[PDB]
Amino acid sequence: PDSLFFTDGQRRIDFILVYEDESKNEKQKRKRQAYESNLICHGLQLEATRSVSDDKLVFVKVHAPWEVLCYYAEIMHIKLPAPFEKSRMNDFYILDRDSFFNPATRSRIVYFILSRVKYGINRLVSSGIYKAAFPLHDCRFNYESEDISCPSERYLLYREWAHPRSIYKKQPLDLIRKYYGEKIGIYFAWLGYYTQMLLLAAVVGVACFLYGYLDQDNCTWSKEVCDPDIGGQILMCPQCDRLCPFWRLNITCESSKKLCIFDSFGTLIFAVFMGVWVTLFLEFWKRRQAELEYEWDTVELQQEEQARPEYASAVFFWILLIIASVIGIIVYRLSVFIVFSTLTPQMATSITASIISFIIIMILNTIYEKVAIMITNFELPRTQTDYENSLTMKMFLFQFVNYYSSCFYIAFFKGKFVGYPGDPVYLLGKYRSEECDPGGCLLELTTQLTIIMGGKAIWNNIQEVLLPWVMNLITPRWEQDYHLQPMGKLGLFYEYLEMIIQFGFVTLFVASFPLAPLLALVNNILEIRVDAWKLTTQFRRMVPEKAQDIGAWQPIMQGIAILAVVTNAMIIAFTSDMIPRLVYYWSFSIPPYGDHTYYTMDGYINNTLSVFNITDFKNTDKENPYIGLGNYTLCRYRDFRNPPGHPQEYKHNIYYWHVIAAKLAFIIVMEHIIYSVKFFISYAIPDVSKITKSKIKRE
Amino acid sequence: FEEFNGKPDSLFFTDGQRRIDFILVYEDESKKENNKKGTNEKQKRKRQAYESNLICHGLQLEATRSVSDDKLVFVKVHAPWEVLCYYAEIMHIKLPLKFTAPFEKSRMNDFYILDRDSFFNPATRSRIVYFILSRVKYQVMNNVNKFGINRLVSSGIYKAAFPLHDCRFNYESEDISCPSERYLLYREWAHPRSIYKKQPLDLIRKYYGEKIGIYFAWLGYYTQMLLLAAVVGVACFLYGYLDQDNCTWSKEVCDPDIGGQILMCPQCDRLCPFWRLNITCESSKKLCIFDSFGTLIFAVFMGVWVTLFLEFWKRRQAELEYEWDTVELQQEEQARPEYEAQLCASAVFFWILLIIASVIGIIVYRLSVFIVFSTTLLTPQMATSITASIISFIIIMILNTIYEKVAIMITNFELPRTQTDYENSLTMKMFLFQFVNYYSSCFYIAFFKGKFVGYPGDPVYLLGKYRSEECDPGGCLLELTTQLTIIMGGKAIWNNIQEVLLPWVMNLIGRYKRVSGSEKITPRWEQDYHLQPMGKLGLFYEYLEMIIQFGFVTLFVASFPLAPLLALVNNILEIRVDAWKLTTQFRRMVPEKAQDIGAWQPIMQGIAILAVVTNAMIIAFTSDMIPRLVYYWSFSIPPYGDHTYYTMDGYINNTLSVFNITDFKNTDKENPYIGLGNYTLCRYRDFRNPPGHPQEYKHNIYYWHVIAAKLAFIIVMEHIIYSVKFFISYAIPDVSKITKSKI
Ligand SMILES: N#Cc1c(C(F)(F)F)cc(O)n2c1nc1ccccc12
Ligand SMILES: *[C@@H]1O[C@H](CO)[C@@H](O)[C@H](O)[C@H]1NC(C)=O
Ligand SMILES: *[C@@H]1O[C@H](CO)[C@@H](O)[C@H](O)[C@H]1NC(C)=O
Ligand SMILES: [Ca+2]
Repeated sequence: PDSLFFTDGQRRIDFILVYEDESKNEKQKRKRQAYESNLICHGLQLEATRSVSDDKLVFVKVHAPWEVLCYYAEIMHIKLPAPFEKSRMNDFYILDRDSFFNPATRSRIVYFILSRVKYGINRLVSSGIYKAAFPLHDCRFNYESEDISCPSERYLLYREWAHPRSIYKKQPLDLIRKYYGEKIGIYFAWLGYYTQMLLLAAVVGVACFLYGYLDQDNCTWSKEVCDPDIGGQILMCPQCDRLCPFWRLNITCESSKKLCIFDSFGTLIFAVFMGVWVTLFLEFWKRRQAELEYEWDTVELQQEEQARPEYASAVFFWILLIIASVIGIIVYRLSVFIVFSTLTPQMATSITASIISFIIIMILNTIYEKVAIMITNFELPRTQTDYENSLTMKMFLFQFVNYYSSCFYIAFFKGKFVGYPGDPVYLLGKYRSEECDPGGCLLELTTQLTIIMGGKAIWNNIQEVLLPWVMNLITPRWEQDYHLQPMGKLGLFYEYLEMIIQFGFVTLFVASFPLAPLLALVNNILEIRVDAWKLTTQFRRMVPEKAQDIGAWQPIMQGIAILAVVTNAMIIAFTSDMIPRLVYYWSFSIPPYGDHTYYTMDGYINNTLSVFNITDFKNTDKENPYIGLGNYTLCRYRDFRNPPGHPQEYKHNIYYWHVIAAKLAFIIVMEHIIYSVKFFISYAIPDVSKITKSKIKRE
Repeated sequence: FEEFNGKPDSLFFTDGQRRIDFILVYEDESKKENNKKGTNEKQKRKRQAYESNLICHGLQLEATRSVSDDKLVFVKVHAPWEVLCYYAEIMHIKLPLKFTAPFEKSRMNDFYILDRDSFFNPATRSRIVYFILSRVKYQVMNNVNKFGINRLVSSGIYKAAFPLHDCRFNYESEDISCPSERYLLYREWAHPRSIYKKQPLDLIRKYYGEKIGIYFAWLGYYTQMLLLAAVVGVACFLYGYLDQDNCTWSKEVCDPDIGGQILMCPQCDRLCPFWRLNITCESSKKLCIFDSFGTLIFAVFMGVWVTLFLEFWKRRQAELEYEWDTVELQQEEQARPEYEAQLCASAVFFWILLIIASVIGIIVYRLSVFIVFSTTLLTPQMATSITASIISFIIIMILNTIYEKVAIMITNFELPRTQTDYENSLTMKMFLFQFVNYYSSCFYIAFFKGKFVGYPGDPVYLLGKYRSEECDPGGCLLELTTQLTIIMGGKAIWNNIQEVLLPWVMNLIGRYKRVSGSEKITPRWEQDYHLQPMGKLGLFYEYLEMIIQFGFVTLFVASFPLAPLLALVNNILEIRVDAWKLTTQFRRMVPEKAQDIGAWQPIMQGIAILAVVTNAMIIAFTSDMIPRLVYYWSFSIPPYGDHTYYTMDGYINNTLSVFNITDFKNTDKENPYIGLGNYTLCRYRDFRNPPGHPQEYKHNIYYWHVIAAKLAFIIVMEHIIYSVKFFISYAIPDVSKITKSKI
């Protein structure tokens, strides 16, 4: 009756050893028989059952006798999930002398016993000695189990927390760590509290975004860019080599109006706020980690060493990092090139380039993970924890480069090192440096970032789980569980990697796009339930494991924060064009330099653009693109340089150095202020949380 | 009990087989009691309760009448083996060998035990009996328990309580069996005749405990690292000295054909007339010597050396912790609230007082300079700077004691939970007060002096009659160096003199209170009672002074390469000054244990972190290195300059600005400059457009280029030094290989 115990026997299962009869290399069959005989002889009860669907396949069952299992568990440091000790049976009440131990704990202990066995459960599966070994779920999730004794914990947890109907329901970590293990429990607690604080980040970001959005009318520079009498008269220079004429500047009202949203004081305030939000996230997560460590069964002894089933090139890895970064940059550049070489149209072309870049990123991710795995295996880590740590580092670095190259390029290395029209820059020869429009490449950067984040989260979640669930929205236990498949040894690793990449996206380039926390919040709200459903539905049961913290990812979080402060400062200083506007408003709109009687932004664009003379087309005396293109003689370009007819011909003028001094002063002041606040908040742990230590140490 | 038996240096009981551990001193009833005799009787009853409880707990006692004054009674103490072992077991004290488990009586055969007292060193016995005295209780009234030896001296029932020094420091004990550790320490450790021999930290630990041993080990290691730093700094200073004919700007200012022709512009109102830059040819030489690229190299080397010092101190700390086997007692630590006990307002008051202290320091330095300048009428300028620095240092020394007292009051008004909390609050408050007090003037000179003064036409008067001070063309680097060296050297000298003298003069006054020609033999306890009490704070002030010295060494090291040398000589003297005052003019401090220096280590970390930014800002703003580099790289070229190749020629002439004298606007004081009536334009240290021009006196391209270069240099140095410090910290294993093997 699909019972969780042996036939006509009150003994509960802990693994299924499925073996296919060789009758449909006899030394392999002899080894299998010897291993089974030894397993039986060690004092483990076993039953043999033939698959109902196919008689050829026979399943080998195992159990755990109470006395021997308890003795072998007490042999080493295993405590109660009052303390357990074979000298104190009557001292502490036992709910039942046959089922007191948590089924997860019994599965863990018997797994340890099988691990100690030598002719290798996974080795036997690889060699075909025993095809697989995996425990059984309490009940098939479709409907609650008939058996009264079985609590049907799987169905109960599914309905309570894995079904989307509980979307607003708070996290029930109780059954999670009672059934799956400490790893999944801590992972889900971390995910949930991350979402909790992403809510605060998203509300603050939305406040800043509305601050920017409601000031459209008073965005003077955009208004001037649009007014034909002001914007149109500015006949800009061509920004390419062979396929661009003199173009007016008022063709970019849509771009300027969109940019005035993400490039106002709201963005700066939001970056400042995220500066302290990141440290609050880290510190409060440390505190929740400590609280979980105290509350849950995390006082277990730490194992020293273990064997591995399978058992200087460091610079060689860095070369691969460099190649990957260059490949990403090349991919983005060629994508934009091909899309250009054919209101909405320019934005649609940018979106198409971003989509192609994301497609290439996703295609290359598989190659990156494969190469990382092989190179890590070539080193032959002594144990498995070291192997996981090294894989974490290498995989995270490939991901980091592959996902952030394009972003870093657009933010910093695009339009920042191009010369004046007379003497442009060709670093490698015939490879001109692209130049941003007067507003800058901030809008393109934010479009790229939002497209990448969306595409990743959406496509990944859909293709990995949601197909059965979206179409829905539109035999014995051992056989059924066998029909399922495992998650391997890096499923939790992949979930952590996805979450870390999402965190990096939301924190690093947060100045450009103040709405990133909201998208990450929605993604996490989806992802927690998606992962719950997938784990509890489509994947076999897993042996529980104990972990205190998330693992090797916390250092990545700290590094990402320390990098994000600098990245945000650099973005606001260079990528955006707010510092030039501030400097103009406060210094160059006055009689000493300007002509206005009071600080006003009137005439900013006009008075900021530098003029160029076609007659000085080249210092190299080569072919010019300004040939023909009408009877025009002078064109204005995006740079701070002295006009023709000045003693210094096309050299940086006073305004350039004023603006660069302002940029560096902003970088210094913001960096120092944010780091000081971060250090104060890290030093004020005792002065904020008088509650926690007193509560813990009083009782 | 009886009186003095006749053996003056005997450290045993009258029988001669028992050893003394403390001397309990009180005043007998034979004194002329006043006020209320009921209070006197209560003190008596408390005293008999004390003695009764002590005898009950198993401590043998005997009293003795002071030989000179009958009104003083000395009460000895002795710890038999049973009680000593009991309290050692409950303290988890680890016992010497030559892996390990706590100490139990059952295993005497596994330790090198010969006799009861001989096995236990006097320091541990004194600590054990001190704990016994602190914990024991006598009586309860008002439904509140009462106890504590410190409360006894607080109430005046007991004048003091202290262990006994082994013997006279300058003579061996007449007992052939006495180790006379004090004499050995005096002959080899103290008594600066041994100014060079390595101090025997093992004997210091054995005698004065780990609290003093760790301090002196830290001092010695600090001296060694300062020797390394001073050698490097001397190398850099010597390199700067051997190249003076090559400082082209120094030559230009010195040469009368170039510097003399430049008619500089008055800084003053009617106190100074015009003047020729050539007068400033010596300062220029000195600046060459202390602004050189040697200064930059030394600043980077200091950024590295502060780290190396911190991590090597951590390594030595781990070594000491292993060797001195303090782990068990470190694990078992328990403290009780101050017997005085038996918030945000205070914090804001402390911060306001700290701000006031900073402002007072700035104002006193400015007033000293003002009065010295007004009194005016080997360089006379140098003499004026030295006089102003001397006055400022005097006032700083005066205000130091006031700040100490106010910190004491602020911390006492609050209710510290336990001794450690009070100690840490005092550490923080004292360090902040002395930081502000000592460094306000230096920071003012470095950053806020001569940095926000306008052109001569429109000077910056703060609020009226207060014209902002401004520097010479080279900069105030030399003024800062003079002020810093004067402050540091004067503090070293005065501190050493005061430390050596004040306990000594107090002892001589105490003797003079008995002008009668006694000249006789007194027992050990009586003559040890005449030393100073060594107030319970302990090495707090020693650590404070060394932390101030370290702050001076690191914070401003971009303006004084010789600071490590001064610090080295000061520390070589300080080792022996502290050793002498500790061995010869103080009662035995009760031994204890400490993991580290204390609350000061976070202070040292903070100083190291702030040093990078302070040095970067010094080199960027107070020094004129960056303007020189900018001129050599971007203004000695045809686009702006005239030289075909990069060179420092014409630097001074081209750098300065010009001002039309008749272009002095404003109706107040219409005749500040035209009085002389000799020339019509003046040159001042500033980067501004010359007269005429569309932008007459607004900053020119040179100013903004130099500002951008300064900020870029600040960013680059900060980031590179921080990264190198991070990598140095990561690379260092923090524990030596020998320690790893043994541990
Ligand atoms: N020249 C020179 C100086 C020399 C040396 F002789 F070595 F060159 C040494 C020295 O201590 N100082 C020098 N100039 C100083 C100005 C202020 C304070 C100290 C000063
Ligand atoms: C720009 O202004 C000119 C004024 O002549 C005009 O004709 C054009 O429609 C405006 N808009 C764009 C996008 O060029
Ligand atoms: C000061 O300048 C005068 C005038 O050129 C010159 O004669 C004298 O030698 C100079 N003195 C110094 C010390 O430079
Ligand atoms: Ca001292």
